[PDB]
Amino acid sequence: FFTRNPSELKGKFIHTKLRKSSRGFGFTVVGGDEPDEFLQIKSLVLDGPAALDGKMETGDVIVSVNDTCVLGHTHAQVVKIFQSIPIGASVDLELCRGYPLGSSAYGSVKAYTNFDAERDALNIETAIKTKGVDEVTIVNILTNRSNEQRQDIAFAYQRRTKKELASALKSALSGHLETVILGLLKTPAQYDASELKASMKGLGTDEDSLIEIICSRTNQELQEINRVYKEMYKTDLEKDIISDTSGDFRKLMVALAKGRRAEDGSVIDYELIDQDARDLYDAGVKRKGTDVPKWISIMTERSVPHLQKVFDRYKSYSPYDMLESIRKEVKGDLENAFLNLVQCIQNKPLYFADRLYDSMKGKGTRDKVLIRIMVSRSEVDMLKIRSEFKRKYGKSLYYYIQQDTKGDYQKALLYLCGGDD
Ligand SMILES: [Ca+2]
Ligand SMILES: [Ca+2]
Ligand SMILES: [Ca+2]
Ligand SMILES: [Ca+2]
Ligand SMILES: [Ca+2]
Repeated sequence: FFTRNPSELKGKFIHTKLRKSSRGFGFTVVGGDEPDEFLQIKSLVLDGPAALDGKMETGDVIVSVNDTCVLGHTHAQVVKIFQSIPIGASVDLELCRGYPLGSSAYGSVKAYTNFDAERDALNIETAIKTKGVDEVTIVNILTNRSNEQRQDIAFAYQRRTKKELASALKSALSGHLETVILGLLKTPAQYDASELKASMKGLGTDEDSLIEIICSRTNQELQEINRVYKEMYKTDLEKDIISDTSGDFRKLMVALAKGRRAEDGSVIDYELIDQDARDLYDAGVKRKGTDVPKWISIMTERSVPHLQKVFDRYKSYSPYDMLESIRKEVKGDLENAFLNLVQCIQNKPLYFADRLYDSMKGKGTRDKVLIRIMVSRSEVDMLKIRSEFKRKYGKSLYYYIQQDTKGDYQKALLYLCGGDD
């Protein structure tokens, strides 16, 4: 939720007067790198003038600066205002509290307010070394902390025990719960890199997990994954993909994995929307055979909002929509990859909602899929996933998880889910 009107903000307003000392006002701001996005306080230097006042907290939307509304201004416009203020002069800030964090706006797992990594690390150490292992405690803590907070916890645990938290939980847990907790302990890029590597272990590759991750991750996420993957495994992700795929499926996975998709522009390119749509039709349903490189080129290179509009314009040219045309034109891992891809383009939360439903709908559970989605999307779009799940399937994601999993494993997944619908 965003609004550049002070008359449409619902939270409480806070007026504050700050004098810029030698180390700045003493706070970090986040947001504003988008068209419509707020500007919220990230951290406060506990020895700076911002924390001295004590009336500014993390998550406060900056409504105005020096009698000028900064709601809707970019990140560089309001940073230049505070930096132009010399040392010793005053600034006036009207803030707004009641909004989350912008980044984790649609996640189910939020940063824990009264966070204390040392107290958490001790409590996890005490749970581990309790006779029979206190898994409930380990679960209650790690699933109600942000990934950032789980990194501080593992650092404090390592400082206290001289042992790695991940090693200790490995030896204390087992089964699906172990998979969940260890997954949560990795950073988003670390987790995705290790899931990618596992999908390519052995001679046979897990094309479903490879497709799910490569097709759903953004440019920014794929950039970091490529970086951390070479760090962890001493090889480029691209090479491992080249080694474990072939044909047009390899072409599509390599192109997507680069994370070089064009960024969403400011202008809608209507001529290109129509031309791209025409090109997708001519390359497939219109003709005998398929020009797959043309599909690959358009679907990996255009920005997502652009491709959403070409898929709608594509319906003007083809009697089948993009998904139907994929099933008609192409088969195998290539068909699966294209289907996963344009689902992620069209409605990514619905894509994950359907993947979750498929993992539980029948006999047993595809736990690797369920666990990976619950872990990797809990701080991204889990609230949207739950809204699409409930709308389409008529019962909550929570309800399905509860039916399909049991034990502390279930409790961990339910916490990552964040509640019923
Ligand atoms: Ca136990
Ligand atoms: Ca074990
Ligand atoms: Ca393999
Ligand atoms: Ca055909
Ligand atoms: Ca089931």
